[PDB]
Amino acid sequence: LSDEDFKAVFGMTRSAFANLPLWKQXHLKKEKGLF
Amino acid sequence: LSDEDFKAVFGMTRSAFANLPLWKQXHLKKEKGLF
Amino acid sequence: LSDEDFKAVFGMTRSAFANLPLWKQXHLKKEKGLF
Amino acid sequence: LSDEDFKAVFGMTRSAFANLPLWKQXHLKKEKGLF
Repeated sequence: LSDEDFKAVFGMTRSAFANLPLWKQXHLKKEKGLF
Repeated sequence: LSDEDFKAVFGMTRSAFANLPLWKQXHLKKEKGLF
Repeated sequence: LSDEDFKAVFGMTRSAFANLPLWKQXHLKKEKGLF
Repeated sequence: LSDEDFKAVFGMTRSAFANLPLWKQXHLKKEKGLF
């Protein structure tokens, strides 16, 4: 994803996302239809 | 937890829980604050 | 349900709902026909 | 890691992990700081 699209999809910075638990980073990608 | 307490806490049998993705079985355990 | 529609149906966010005891989260879903 | 801790963290069983290439099993450990 572009920076703009990552923001649009997840609503947080890449750094914040990378700090979430691994289960949640699973959940969010599934919730947003990315894999 | 005993099987009966597991049902009371998670709202499903262990066999059903086992058929959830491992990231979801992460989510639910964390939502209940348990193991 | 979307977070938007969840709040419209249950009168609270998923975060708040997740804090209710399971028997009550039973009650509410059964009362709305969404079990 | 115990098998239980492994599958909770990696989101897959040790058996599932073993299916992946050796360089990928490198990536998946190092991504979590677990090598």
